[PDB]
Amino acid sequence: SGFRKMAFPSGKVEGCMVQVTCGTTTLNGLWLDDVVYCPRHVICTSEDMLNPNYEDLLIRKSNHNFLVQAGNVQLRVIGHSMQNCVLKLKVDTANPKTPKYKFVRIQPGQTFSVLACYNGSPSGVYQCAMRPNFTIKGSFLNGSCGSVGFNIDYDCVSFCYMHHMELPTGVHAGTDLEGNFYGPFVDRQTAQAAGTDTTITVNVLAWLYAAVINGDRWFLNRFTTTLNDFNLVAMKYNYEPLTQDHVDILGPLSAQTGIAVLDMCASLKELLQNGMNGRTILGSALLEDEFTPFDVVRQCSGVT
Amino acid sequence: SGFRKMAFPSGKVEGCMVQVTCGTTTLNGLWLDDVVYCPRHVICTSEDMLNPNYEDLLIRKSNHNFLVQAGNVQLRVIGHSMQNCVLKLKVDTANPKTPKYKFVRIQPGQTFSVLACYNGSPSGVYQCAMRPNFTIKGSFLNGSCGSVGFNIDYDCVSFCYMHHMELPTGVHAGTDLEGNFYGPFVDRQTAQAAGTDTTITVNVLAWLYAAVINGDRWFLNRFTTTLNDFNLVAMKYNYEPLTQDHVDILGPLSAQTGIAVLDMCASLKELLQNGMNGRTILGSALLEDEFTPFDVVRQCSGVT
Ligand SMILES: *CC(=O)N1CCC[C@@H](c2nc3ccccc3s2)C1
Ligand SMILES: *CC(=O)N1CCC[C@@H](c2nc3ccccc3s2)C1
Repeated sequence: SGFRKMAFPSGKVEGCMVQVTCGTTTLNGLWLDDVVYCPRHVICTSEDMLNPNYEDLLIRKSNHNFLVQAGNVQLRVIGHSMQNCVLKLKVDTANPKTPKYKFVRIQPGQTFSVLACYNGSPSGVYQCAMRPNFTIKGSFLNGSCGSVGFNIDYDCVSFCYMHHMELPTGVHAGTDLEGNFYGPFVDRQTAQAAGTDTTITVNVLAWLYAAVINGDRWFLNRFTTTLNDFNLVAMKYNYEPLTQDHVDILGPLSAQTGIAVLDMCASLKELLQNGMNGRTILGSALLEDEFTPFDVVRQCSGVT
Repeated sequence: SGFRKMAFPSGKVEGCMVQVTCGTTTLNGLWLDDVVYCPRHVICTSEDMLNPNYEDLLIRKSNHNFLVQAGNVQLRVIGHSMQNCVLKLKVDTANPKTPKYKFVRIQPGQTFSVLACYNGSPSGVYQCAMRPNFTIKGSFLNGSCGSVGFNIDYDCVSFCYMHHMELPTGVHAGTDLEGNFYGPFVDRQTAQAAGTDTTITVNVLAWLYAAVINGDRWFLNRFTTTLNDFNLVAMKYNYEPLTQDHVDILGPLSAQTGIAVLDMCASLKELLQNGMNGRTILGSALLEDEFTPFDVVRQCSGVT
């Protein structure tokens, strides 16, 4: 029993984190096989942080201008390229701790763990979601760039995120590991406004199921609703629309708890319409939207 | 910017987790040097889970009755003893991944990371506090026993907790790594009621400082108070008393933010007396008490 905001063990990703220095700029890299992935803004000289032309900036850089340090040993860079907003540094040594890995672009609502790093040294691990406005509400100081988000499937690390940006509102923008930004964000020191941070309705429902499963049931009402009706209420409260895909994905939680998805929808509707009245659900005064259905099943079944 | 409930990287503790089987009972062990630490209730045969005499139960056990599996290789047990509520199994092989480690008994209010494990395989990592009633609000299924709580100081793992018990109210009781339970709990299937789960006042204050530091300032009031006055209010709201030690420990946060500790006390008092009025602080509708002052400084300074 008990439900916790839980990250994947970080061990496999700790073994991949290196320091990358270009001139006086230092941030974190990801060493997989003989390639080190890092944000290309490592090449920005504390001056061109406004309107960089990365192609032109890069012409001035050589293999030997990129300093890669894994523990307290330097890696030899034998090649470098730009793919979108990342640099791939070819090193002469394969990372001996390279786990089974993929690179995957996640959708909004998807949760992942972040290993926050400084000078290639990991400092902490937290659980995140990709927000519907393609930001993440991270924790990231200066030098945290190149820190990565990931999911683990048994022994395979799916890398979904690399850290690049803090928006002036203190939320976070980053790329997949092909260096394509999630959302409309650019690696440029420019007014960039995030859109509406809507609540991930499907994740709230999974977490309401997680609560029932752990004994917190006070919010279970006598009512049901329809997808159309529920969705009028969602719209009003800045909740993402519920699709038949969301209902299908919740099936197993529905099954295990014997609460129809649409019944749980009607419970959510009342909690939105009436608030918590000073009560809590799994020790929270608001509705948590950063556990997926897949996350709840994992933590309510002890998957490793 | 951004403040997150952050665990230590789990890598160093992942490398210590093994499976321990006695008869048909399996749970997790901690392999440091040539010793495997596990909860002694590994010896309870799905029947004596009510009134075990561990000394007598243990007479019937031999070195070869304890099956220790590290990855998919078995360790040879060359000795076994009981220290309080843990077993120490001497194996013939030193753990090659044994980090620098201590064993430390923490005080209530102290935070630590838990690597939740099943059959010696780690499934997730979360941040905890030792509650003033000496419980922890964990997430733990069957087979999670022997999962450990820890702090990391640079490269030294201070192990503070080993998991043993779920109380009938779904909170968690465990031992330090000398096998002494935190609080009055016993490794026995018996009515055990936890006491009053009070709020860790010092941790709430640190987290209010963390908020100021991250831009959430709406709750900063025009008032101050005294330790005595504030403590009348704390008492009424089931908050732990604030000592001069707590004030001293908050000094540096006070310094960095230029908000006197007692001024922040008066802000807390108003939030207790008036509630949140539907607002949030660092994306929370209640007052978080599971970040220590030491935790805030770490995450608001990028320590690795
Ligand atoms: C996020 C981090 O740790 N960084 C440290 C190295 C330089 C820094 C940059 N931020 C920007 C923003 C816009 C353009 C260029 C750069 S470099 C990233
Ligand atoms: C917590 C866990 O994973 N366990 C699995 C192995 C046996 C189980 C026990 N619980 C109790 C409680 C009271 C007395 C004896 C035992 S064995 C622990």
